[PDB]
Amino acid sequence: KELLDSDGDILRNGGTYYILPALRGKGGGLELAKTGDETCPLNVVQARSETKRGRPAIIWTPPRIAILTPAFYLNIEFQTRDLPACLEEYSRLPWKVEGESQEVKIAPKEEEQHLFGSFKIKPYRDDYKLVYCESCKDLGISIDDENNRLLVVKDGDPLAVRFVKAHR
Repeated sequence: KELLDSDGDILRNGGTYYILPALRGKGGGLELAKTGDETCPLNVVQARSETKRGRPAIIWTPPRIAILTPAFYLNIEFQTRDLPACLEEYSRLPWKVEGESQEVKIAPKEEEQHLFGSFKIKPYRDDYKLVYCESCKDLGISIDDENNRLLVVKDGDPLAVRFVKAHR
């Protein structure tokens, strides 16, 4: 039980991966979406189409070690290629759970001293789940009024995922 990407390679500290659903039929990989009223796509969501792999995420922990295990506290951030205009000015797109709403959002304006990695990746059935440590709670999907598949803290109904190397 190492954390493995879909090829069977151990997840690398600082490696870049698509986060894809382990199960079929409910949507595709994780990406960004504009939700509610915001003019900028700040919510982490699951793509509605099964065909979409979404946006690669860089996953890393401050310890300067080569690989990741379920014991490490992770920063997760979206890779920044091909961004909409309102995000182009940022070089980093860190995931951060919004207290009260429990939505996973990116926080590109937050100052670095206020950003830390609170996620873990855990084995889940035959693949993986993401958890957020506030003890740890599963990340899952909550559907909003416009049918966006929001990634949110949802203890006990995790989104099953696997990690695919993002080549480029």
